[PDB]
Amino acid sequence: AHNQFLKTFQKERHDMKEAEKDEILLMENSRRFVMFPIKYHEIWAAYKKVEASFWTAEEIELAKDTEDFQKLTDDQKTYIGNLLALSISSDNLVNKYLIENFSAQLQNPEGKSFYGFQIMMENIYSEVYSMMVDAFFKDPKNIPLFKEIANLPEVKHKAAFIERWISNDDSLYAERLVAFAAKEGIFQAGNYASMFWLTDKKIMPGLAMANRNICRDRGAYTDFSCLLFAHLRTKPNPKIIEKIITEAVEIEKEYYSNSLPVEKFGMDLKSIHTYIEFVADGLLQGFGNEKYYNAVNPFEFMEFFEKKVSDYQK
Amino acid sequence: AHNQFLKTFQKERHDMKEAEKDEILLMENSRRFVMFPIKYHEIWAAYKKVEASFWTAEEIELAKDTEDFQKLTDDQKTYIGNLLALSISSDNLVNKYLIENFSAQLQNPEGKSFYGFQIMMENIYSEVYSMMVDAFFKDPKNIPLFKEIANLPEVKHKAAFIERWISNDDSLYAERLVAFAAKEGIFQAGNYASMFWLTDKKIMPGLAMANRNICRDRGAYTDFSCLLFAHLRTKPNPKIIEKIITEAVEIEKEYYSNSLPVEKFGMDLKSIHTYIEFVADGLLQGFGNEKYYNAVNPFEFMEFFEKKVSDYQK
Ligand SMILES: [Hg+2]
Ligand SMILES: [Hg+2]
Ligand SMILES: [Hg+2]
Ligand SMILES: [Hg+2]
Repeated sequence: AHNQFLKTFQKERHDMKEAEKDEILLMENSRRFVMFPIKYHEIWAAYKKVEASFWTAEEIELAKDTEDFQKLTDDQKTYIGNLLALSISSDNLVNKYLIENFSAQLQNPEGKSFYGFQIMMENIYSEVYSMMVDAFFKDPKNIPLFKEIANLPEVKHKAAFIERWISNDDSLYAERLVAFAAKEGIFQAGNYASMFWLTDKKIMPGLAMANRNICRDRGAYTDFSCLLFAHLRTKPNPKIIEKIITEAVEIEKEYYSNSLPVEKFGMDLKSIHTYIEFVADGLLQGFGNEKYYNAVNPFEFMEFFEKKVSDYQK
Repeated sequence: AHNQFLKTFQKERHDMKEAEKDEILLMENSRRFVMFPIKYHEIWAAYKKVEASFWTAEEIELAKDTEDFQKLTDDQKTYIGNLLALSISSDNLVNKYLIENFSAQLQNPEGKSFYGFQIMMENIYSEVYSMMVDAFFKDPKNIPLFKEIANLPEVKHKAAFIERWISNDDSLYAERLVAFAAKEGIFQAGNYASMFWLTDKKIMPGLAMANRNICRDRGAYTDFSCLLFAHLRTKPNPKIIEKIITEAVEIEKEYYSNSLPVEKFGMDLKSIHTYIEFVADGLLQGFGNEKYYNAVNPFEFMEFFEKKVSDYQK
C-alpha cells in the first residue's frame, strides 16, 4: 500500500533516520525558551514578521454583513455554512494539535516562538468562525453537514493523509515538514479562492477581511514549514516530496465535487481544480522540486520591490 | 522545617488532596482547545481582556532615552543594569517554565487560552530587556551582578520559595495557585515602584512605557491566579494562605537591602518595605484573607466607575 511506495526507498530513507541524530535542528538541547543573543536570524525574522500582523476577533464587524447574506441563493447560503463548519470542527481542531507536535519537535527556541504565535491565532480564528455562524445562521442546529463530517469522503480521506505522513511512527521530519506545509498551503486553497471571488468588490466586508487575513497568515505559516525545511541537511528524495503534494492536491479537490458546491456555488470547477494545481507547484518549487501540474493562475490573485530585485539577481 | 508548619495541617490538607479528584477545574477531560459555546465566562472575559492590551517590542523606542541615562549617578546606573539582568536570567526564565506547568494543570481550554497569551508576552518582554541592555550598556560583559546571580541571598531564597510551594510533589493546587499569585504580584513589587518613581515625569520615556505596561499586564496575570483560586471548592486554611504571602513579602524586600540599592538609588527604603506590605494585603484580601501588615500606600500609585459602583453595592 502506502508502504510499497516507501519500500522503494528503504535505503535512502534508512540513511535518513540514521542521520536525523545529527540533525542539529532536532539536536534537542537546553534552549527551551529564547535566550536572547539570537543565532537563527531567519527563523526569528519570520516570528517578528507574523508578529507584526497580529489581530483580534473584534477586528471583525458582523452586521451590515448579514444583509448581503440573506439576499442570496439558497446554496451559496448553505455552501458557506458547510465551509464555516468544515473548519470549526474539522481543520481548526486538528490544526491546533499538530502545531504542538511540530512545535515540540523543533528544538530551537526562536522557532517554538513562532509556533507559539500560530496556535494563539488558530484559537482566535476559531472565534471568527463562531462569529459568522451566529452572525448569519443563528444556531449550530441550523447547519446540515454539521453532524456527519466524520462521514465525508473528503474529511476521511484527509485524516488518512495526516496519519499517513505526520502522526505516524514510520516518518521523517523533513517529510512531515513537507506534508504539514502541504496541509497548510494546499488543503483549503479552494475555500479562499471561493470567498475571495465572492466577497470580491461589493459583498460581505467582514468576511472579506477575515478571509483576507486568515489566508494571509496561513501563507506565512506554510512558509515557515519551508524555512525550516531548508535547514535540514539530508533532504527527502524529490520523488517523495512530490507524492506528498500530489496526494494533497487530489484530496483537496474532492471537497468541491463532493461536499461543497463550487458548481452550485457559482463557478467553473475546472478552474478551482487548476488553481489548486497552481499553488502546489509553487510549493513544489519551494522545496527544491520541479513543477508538476504546470498550471496557470485562473483567477486574478493576491496572497514587488523585493521580487523584481531578486529577479535581477538571477 | 517548612514541613513542621504543613504538619500542623495534616488533617485538613489530607481531606484536600482527597477532594482534589472532585475538583472539576482539574477534572481533566477532553477539552484541550476552546470548543466555542463557552461555559466559563469570567475565565474567558480575562482572556479577551489581556488580549486587548497586546503589544510588541517595537512599541519601545530606545534612543533619546539613552540620554537621561548617561547623565545620571553611577549607581542608579548600575542599579538598572542589575535590575535589567535579575530579570533576563532569573525571573523571566523561571517565569516561562512555570506558566507551562500551571497551564498544563488547568483542565479548561478557555483557561489554557489565557496562559497561552501570557507566555507569548513573557517572550516579548525578554526582548524589551535585551533592548535596554544594548540600549544603554553596550554588552552583556559590561554588567557586574550578571555572573553570580545563582549566588545571591535573594535569588537563592526566592527559588527555595517556588520549589517549596509550587514545584513540589507535596503541594495542593489552591496552594500553588496562591504562591504563583504571590510570585507574580509580590515578587518585584519594588522594581516597579522603583522605575515608576524614576521615569516619573521627565525621565527615560521608553523605559516608563515598558514598565507601565509590563507592570500592568503582570497585574492582570496575578488576577487570573485569583480568578482561578475563587473557583476551587475546598480552600486552603487561611493560615496557609498567609505564610505564603508572608514568606514572599520578606523574600521580596531582601533584594533592596542586599542586591539592588534603593538606598544608593535614591529612596527611603522603609517606604518600599511598606509598599511591598501594601500589595500583599490587598492580595491577602483577594484570597478571602484578613489584612496583615495593615500598610498604607507610600507612593502616589496607579496600576473608578466600576469601583464606586460596587462600593455602593456593599
Ligand atoms: Hg492562502
Ligand atoms: Hg523555503
Ligand atoms: Hg505591578
Ligand atoms: Hg479573585
